[PDB]
Amino acid sequence: SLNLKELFIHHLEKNLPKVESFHPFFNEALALMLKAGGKHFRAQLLLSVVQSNKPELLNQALDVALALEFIHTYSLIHDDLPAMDNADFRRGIPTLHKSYDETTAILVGDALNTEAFLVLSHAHLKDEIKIKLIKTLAFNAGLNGMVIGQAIDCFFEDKRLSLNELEFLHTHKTARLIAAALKMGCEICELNNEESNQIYKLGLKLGLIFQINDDIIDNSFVNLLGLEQAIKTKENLLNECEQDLEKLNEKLAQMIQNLII
Amino acid sequence: LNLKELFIHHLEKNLPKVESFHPFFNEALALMLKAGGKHFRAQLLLSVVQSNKPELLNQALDVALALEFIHTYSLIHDDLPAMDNADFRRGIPTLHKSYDETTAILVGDALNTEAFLVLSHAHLKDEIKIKLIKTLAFNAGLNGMVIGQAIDCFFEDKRLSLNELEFLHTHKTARLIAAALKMGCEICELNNEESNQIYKLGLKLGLIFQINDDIIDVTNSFVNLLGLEQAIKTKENLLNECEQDLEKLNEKLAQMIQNLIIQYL
Repeated sequence: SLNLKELFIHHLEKNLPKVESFHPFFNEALALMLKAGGKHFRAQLLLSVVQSNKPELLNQALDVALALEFIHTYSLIHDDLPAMDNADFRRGIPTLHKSYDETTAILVGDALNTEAFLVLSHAHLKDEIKIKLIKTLAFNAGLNGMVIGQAIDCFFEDKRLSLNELEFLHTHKTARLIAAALKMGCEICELNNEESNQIYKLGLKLGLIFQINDDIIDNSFVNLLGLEQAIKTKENLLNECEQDLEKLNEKLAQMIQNLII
Repeated sequence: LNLKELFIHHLEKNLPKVESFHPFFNEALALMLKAGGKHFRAQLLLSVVQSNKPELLNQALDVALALEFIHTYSLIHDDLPAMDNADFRRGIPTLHKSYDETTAILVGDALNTEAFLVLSHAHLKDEIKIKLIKTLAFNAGLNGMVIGQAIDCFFEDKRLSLNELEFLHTHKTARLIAAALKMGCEICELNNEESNQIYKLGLKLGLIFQINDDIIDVTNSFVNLLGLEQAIKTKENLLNECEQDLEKLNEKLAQMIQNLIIQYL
């Protein structure tokens, strides 16, 4: 029977990035955070789009999901560094800079960033599709998305942001990559630009909702707005999505409804 | 046609930036790109293109740009306190001194990813761009530059054999130099046989440059392992081999590479 979570986990475990060398632990360090855990939300968003539109491409989409998770994992490794979040644990295990050293954590993250593009470029898909996928990932994972969001999050931690600035921060830090996962699913399936763009825009909204939701369940929306208004902001957004959303296929729509959990 | 100036002008009008309320991220992105750099890797690539398909030279500038983005990101990360802990690079303070470590880490991360954005947007056929991305990500990533740097850092204070030292340098610097040449060939859709020969020449140049550095330092190292006499003899042997390899290239390309080599040495 079909289980996308298991399918991807097995794909990841069979395709860990590695290089033959006399370095005594680099391969182990590369694999560690990939194997340790991860809900693979971004991989699953992408695979859901593919399964709901062109299921015949599901196996070929696995490498694209893998590239997404390589980017996500590298980001976690760098963000956990002492200069930034300074985290001692991640995904149930010690962070790479604690198990090895800061150099290793920095370099493993660098390797995974670059390796995402090697894996994408080798995907079993037409070159025209792979170029679209690379554009989408590099735009949303790079300075136009994830990286500027992280830079803003770090720089303004000891400062104050307006609501609009806070929305900009989170939209870039996390929502862009979530939107990218959905859009890349559309691109694998060669969906029309209209639909792919609608799904991307929905992804941006879902990403913001996730961040506010997280702040609630607890640069925070609740600190800025208060709990009552934060819940109000989230609820509205489920609604804005609802209108926008209903246009996307009931098939995909329910799969997506589940992953948000 | 002055390829050096052509590329500098291209870089200066293609500095990566994003509109935001961050007070300095754009300036930090640009700082090391603008500050300096001999652009040796860019120039190797552009020389190949100019010599073979000059009608693609302008389109190739974006591919040269991607190479220099990778190279610059690597310098910024290598200069971090955890690694080389450098206070200056290209004549200015390092990013972690002018700004902070977080900025240096993230600017490097941005440039790594941006190399692929720029490459993917080049005005070249998608088939060519996929080949170029494969070449860059292989040679700049864990299969090349990154494993080279990890080895260099870990074994800085440990004894390496000659073969291990060769492995270190071939991965850390030679593979990206070879990639620059091979990427020029790929832009031109040069046959695999000549493209592979030119990649191998890049590997040799990379090794020659590192042996030359070890020799210059005394005037883990090749000199310590081989002795100054044998190290010089090895560099000279390798240079003579390169002379023969250059004779097998188009004469104009051979001269261009000779100029960039002599410049480097």
